[PDB]
Amino acid sequence: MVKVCLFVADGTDEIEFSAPWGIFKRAEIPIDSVYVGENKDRLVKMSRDVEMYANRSYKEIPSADDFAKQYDIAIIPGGGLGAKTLSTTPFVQQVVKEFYKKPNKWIGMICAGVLTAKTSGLPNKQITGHPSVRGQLEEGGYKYLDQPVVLEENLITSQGPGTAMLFGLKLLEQVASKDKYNAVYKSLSMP
Amino acid sequence: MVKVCLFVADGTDEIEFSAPWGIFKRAEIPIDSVYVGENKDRLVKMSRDVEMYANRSYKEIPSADDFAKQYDIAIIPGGGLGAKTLSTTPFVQQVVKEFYKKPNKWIGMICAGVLTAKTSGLPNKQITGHPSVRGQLEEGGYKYLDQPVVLEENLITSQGPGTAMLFGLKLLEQVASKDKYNAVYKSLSMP
Repeated sequence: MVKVCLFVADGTDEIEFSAPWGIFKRAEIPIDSVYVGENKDRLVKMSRDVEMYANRSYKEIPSADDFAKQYDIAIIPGGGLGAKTLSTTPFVQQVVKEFYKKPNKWIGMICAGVLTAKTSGLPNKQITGHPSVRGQLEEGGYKYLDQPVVLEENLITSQGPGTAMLFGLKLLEQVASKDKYNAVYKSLSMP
Repeated sequence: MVKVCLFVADGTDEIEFSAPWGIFKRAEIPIDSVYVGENKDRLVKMSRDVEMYANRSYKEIPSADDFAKQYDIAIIPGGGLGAKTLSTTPFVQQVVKEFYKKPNKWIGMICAGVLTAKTSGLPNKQITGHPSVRGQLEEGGYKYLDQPVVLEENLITSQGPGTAMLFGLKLLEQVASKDKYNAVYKSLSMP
């Protein structure tokens, strides 16, 4: 059974957090929110001011190697300020570098969260992200695709709050059986 | 200054709460989360286990007339348990009945939250909701439309987590200038 880590920081976007969270919960696949921040109660101020608790602090996990024995999917959501913090945290970079190209691991990044590919020195060729980070990614030698969701190797990237459902679904698609994926998909009333 | 109330209860769906929340926040339109439930600290256990503080408890608002003095838009999200609670709370029904067909008031319901139209006795002819409540809506006499969003008078109804962004947008469209609406829309990277 696959387990998912949804990273979260102060300033993480509520929509981009909620889509993969709700999708993996519907799929009955374990998922933990893992806070990168200093609040000792794991209380998070989200990008648009929702105050919510995370399940864990990243300080509970000693290394990317230990992280990899705990989780199979690592998700880095966006929101301007949350993405800045996540993309500049050495631990998150180490996890991303460790997971990349592993046959039993997957990475998701959405909106400004995709800056983590660049900061982690990932060598994928093609990518998407929020149009506001397009310049930054093309400087990193990435070919930017203007579409909701991109997959290269085991890195799923996505554009923004409007694509967070498609992003969560693409991650689920990698680990769910056909019947589980189809059932979850059908339950969402996708447009 | 348009002022939005996003109702929330234990068991409210994370995705359907976060979409209108983030959209109105982007539009710089004031929005409060207003909790209906037993928790005296406004700590809400959401449908898929997120624990989040609401801004207010509905108990702070002495009547539906007083609510109408404070808010112009009332939003009722889904999730099975959350919608059961909200749809069966007379305060919520009273707000919905008061707002219906009133100039410059708006009501939004999504997924199982649409049961509030039936419990409030709203005389709109057409409606949508989650396929899971399709029969029950039909039983109250509504004509069900299989499309993401239905607008009738000043009632916006919508289907499910997959349509929560289209739902939040349709609400925003009624109250924002075309210029503001287009800017918010553009920022979301809608597919």
